[PDB]
Amino acid sequence: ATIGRISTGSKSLDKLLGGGIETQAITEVFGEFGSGKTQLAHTLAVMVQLPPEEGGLNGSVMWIDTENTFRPERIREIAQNRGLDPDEVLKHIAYARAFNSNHQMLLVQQAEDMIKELLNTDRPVKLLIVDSLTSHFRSEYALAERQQKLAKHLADLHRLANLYDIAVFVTNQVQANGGHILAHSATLRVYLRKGKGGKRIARLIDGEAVFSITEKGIED
Repeated sequence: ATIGRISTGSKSLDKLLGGGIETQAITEVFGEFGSGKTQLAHTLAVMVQLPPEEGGLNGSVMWIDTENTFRPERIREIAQNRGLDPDEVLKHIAYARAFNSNHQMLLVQQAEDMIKELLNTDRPVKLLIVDSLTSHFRSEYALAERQQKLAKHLADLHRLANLYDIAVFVTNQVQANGGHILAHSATLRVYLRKGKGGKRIARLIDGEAVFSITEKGIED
């Protein structure tokens, strides 16, 4: 399949990303608590449902939450302000909460079943969000076992991205008092941070985009 792109909702961030986040790729966004990673996730879950002319892929969404931070009311607001029917947008986001890291792994296997079911339809899965990817692994394991467990989990996610032409979008909290970037395992690493005046700044790791969090999700 060709490489699809999902607009982030910000023209600035889209330019930095070459058009948006890619299918057949894992995009890892990392940064401090409060930097806007989950807002980017919420916005992408709407944007992917737009037609390609507006930067979407007419796609369905699967969301794996580890911290109870998915907000249907926020999806509704973004959808309404992006010109979509919010009820339809929410109907096309399959939501699951991971109880622990082992359940998180099983949820990725279950995601494959729904990806297969929708593969030949007009609303195939095009976006799999894992927010937060690392939190359970950090709480449950010391570093050595944590690295081995993370490696298999990321291998599973890569495989889904390539085999089924999906964008995998993962968030990762890293700040002075804890957290660690997923090393070299993502396809693409994006560093997000707060700037003056409520702005958010993104940079590719291994120019900078600037955007705001608004009723449209994020935008320039």
